[PDB]
Amino acid sequence: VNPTVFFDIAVDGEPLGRVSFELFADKVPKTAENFRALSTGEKGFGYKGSCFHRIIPGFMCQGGDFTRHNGTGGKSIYGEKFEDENFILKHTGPGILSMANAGPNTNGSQFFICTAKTEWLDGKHVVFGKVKEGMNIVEAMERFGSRNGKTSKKITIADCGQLE
Repeated sequence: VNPTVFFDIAVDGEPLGRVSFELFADKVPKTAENFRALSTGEKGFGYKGSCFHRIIPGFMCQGGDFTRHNGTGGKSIYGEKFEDENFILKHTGPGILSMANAGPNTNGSQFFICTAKTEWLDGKHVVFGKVKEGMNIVEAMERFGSRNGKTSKKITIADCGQLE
């Protein structure tokens, strides 16, 4: 019942591979629906063509700023930043999908993929999904990050949508 979405990732325009995610709509339905909709584009805006702008090896890949492409933008499907739905799910290791924010109850469209266990984020970021296939593609993306998060090649979401 939980939706599955895919990203097709490119590096300086050259295809790299596909990552798929299970979205935990059973436990965080508003946050999963926001990500699902942005991935299909069905509201007229979303993740297709956006970049991963902040990559820190051993930590996480962050993306979803499809408005300003640098971490200062993005918007939810709700016409406003929305609340932290709950913190039932924890940051337990690589592959966790979690919302980036600007403090309590400021969720928009930016998200990150953990590449390690990041327990210090528990209770601060809403976990809402996990990598299902293609963790190796996230690992390949990680290698184009750096200590301060700057990417050495442009990492894009060349296509995205809903699977199954």
